[PDB]
Amino acid sequence: EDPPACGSIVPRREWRALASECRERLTRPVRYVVVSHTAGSHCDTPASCAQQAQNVQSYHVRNLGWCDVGYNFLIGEDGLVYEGRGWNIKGAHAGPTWNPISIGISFMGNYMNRVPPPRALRAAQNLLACGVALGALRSNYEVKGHRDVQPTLSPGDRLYEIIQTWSHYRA
Amino acid sequence: EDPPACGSIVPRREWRALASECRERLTRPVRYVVVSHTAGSHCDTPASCAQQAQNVQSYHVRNLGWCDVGYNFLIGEDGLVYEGRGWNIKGAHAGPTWNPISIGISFMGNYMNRVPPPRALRAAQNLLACGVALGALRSNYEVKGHRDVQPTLSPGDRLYEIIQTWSHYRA
Amino acid sequence: EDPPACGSIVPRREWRALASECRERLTRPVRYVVVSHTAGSHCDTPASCAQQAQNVQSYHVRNLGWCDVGYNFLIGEDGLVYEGRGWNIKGAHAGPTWNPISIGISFMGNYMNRVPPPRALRAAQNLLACGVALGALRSNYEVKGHRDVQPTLSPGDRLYEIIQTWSHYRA
Amino acid sequence: EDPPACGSIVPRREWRALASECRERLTRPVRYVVVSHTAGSHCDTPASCAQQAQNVQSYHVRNLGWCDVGYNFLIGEDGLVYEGRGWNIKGAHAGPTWNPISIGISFMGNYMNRVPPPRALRAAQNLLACGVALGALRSNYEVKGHRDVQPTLSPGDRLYEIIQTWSHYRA
Ligand SMILES: C[C@@H]1O[C@@H](O)[C@H](O)[C@H](O)[C@H]1O
Repeated sequence: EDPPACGSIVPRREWRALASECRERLTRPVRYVVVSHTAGSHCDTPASCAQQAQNVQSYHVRNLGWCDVGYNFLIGEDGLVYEGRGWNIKGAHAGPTWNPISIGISFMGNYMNRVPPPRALRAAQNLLACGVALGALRSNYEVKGHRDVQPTLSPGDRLYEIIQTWSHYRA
Repeated sequence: EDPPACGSIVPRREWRALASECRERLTRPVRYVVVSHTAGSHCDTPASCAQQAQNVQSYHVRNLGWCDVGYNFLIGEDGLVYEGRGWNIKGAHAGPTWNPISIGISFMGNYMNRVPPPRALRAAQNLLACGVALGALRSNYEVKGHRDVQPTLSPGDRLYEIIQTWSHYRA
Repeated sequence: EDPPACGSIVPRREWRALASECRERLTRPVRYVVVSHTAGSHCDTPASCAQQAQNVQSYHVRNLGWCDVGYNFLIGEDGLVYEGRGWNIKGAHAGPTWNPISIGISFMGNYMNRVPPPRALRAAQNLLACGVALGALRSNYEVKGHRDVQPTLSPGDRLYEIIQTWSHYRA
Repeated sequence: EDPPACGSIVPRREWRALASECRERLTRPVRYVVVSHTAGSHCDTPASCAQQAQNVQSYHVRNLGWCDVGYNFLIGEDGLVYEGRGWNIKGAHAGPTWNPISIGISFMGNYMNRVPPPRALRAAQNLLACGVALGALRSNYEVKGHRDVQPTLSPGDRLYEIIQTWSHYRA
């Protein structure tokens, strides 16, 4: 029974989320990770990224009339991880086959032509390491890109390239 | 006031679609139309567009393991309409809420920072008139942008702007 | 918002209900509809159902000491909707995690082994459509069984099977 | 096989109606609503009211030799609405001047010495609201009583009084 603090995660309170209204739950341990980009603009400061997180959830919540930001987590270019729906709540990020069986982490920006900075990559890698220590993810979890399970350009070409490389990436 | 009074459409046999395997049906008349873009490349001849439609199909069926190409109808900048799942089959284009109550029409190409040629826009408007003529769509149907319903950049800044002038666009 | 009135709801005064003492409001628009059964007697006439409404409220106020009938609405085999706590007041129908965030409509009877008549089902879905028309319910509202959010047989085997069938039903 | 009938209209098949052989259509949007009475027996349960709708249609078809029950809709004191000829098919309720420019709805009973229960009056207004939404009625529809248009004691003195207090009524 180990309690670690791998959570260097910015809580929703800290980026000033609107109250989530989602109630459906994931079953631990989750087996799949789906990587996305927002396709939107990036941020490289804790301050600008809290704005970017609020903007993204605002779109999902107010325009799209959803129960919260779709992702389980957002990764920023400031090297920080933004608690989305977090580990226990079913996301809305890859459609009805994958949503119940996966975590959706998404990078804030458009990686069709940029590559994300090493510290975003590190954040993401670290987040996954956390999930495993927590029991949230299977230690042998698989990683898919967003375009691999759904018809989109997301996560972007350069990022898609990078994630194809990853240890836990699969087909 | 007699039968088939609408729509010039390239059938599946004609662009060499793989066999549809979709069973689920739409209940007509249909209220909503969701406008899309493929985000991929465009095509300006019957030759290349009949070619594009297969790519798209190929991707949705082979890579994603779907029963058929996700859209009900594809528009080409050749100025023709490629038959997707068609008027009667539930499509896969807008997630679980919009799919069973709408028709997904996808303009082949990426219209973030280019426009479809007048001929493409006519194909699609004409298709819509045709859908009313056949009682496949309600007379007072509503047009939505893909992004009004899913987090995506589709149908692209340029198209999105154009479709908002449409007689049938509702927010 | 928009004045056009809705549904054929039998008002409290009409079924001779005791006064409500409930004071808590529900934030509009509401996202969830929770469907339950009364597990009490059924009725099939406006006369016998007004009666039924009364015993259920009577049993809720007099015995359980709640402020009012626990449901937001009651449905008769009558084919009519009985006004319970209404659109605006928080119910007592699915526990504290689910009360503040949903409408509870209960069918009057025991549907483990009986099916409700078309008449009842129409009234129910109609009531929901008004919710939407009035802005009490989200356009994208979600219907859940009682069974899905608490450990109970409610709303009975047969009726549960029917609501699984509805457009707005969610896992 | 989609969402049902605003106003909880009882379908033809549900009250066991002889098949219609009417063909004249009604030009939507219709402006007028003539309100009549049956001048037959009333009914106050769904069981007795389906039986009554059945009786009056049988009289109209078998005896008078009409193509269907003369009314577009019938209202029971069970407080339900019985689909007659419906929104689209010209009625036979108010003679040649008025049949092609009217929905005619009839209360089942004789309202010379009786008033209909508020549930019937509610059912009737509800049916009208659902007329506009559908687009079968001009949003600014005008209501007349049967006797304002043909020489007759229908819809009965007691009911006629009520009708006059309605907002959309024009002497
Ligand atoms: C992506 C998709 O979006 C909406 O249509 C639905 O809310 C669904 O839950 C989600 O998976």
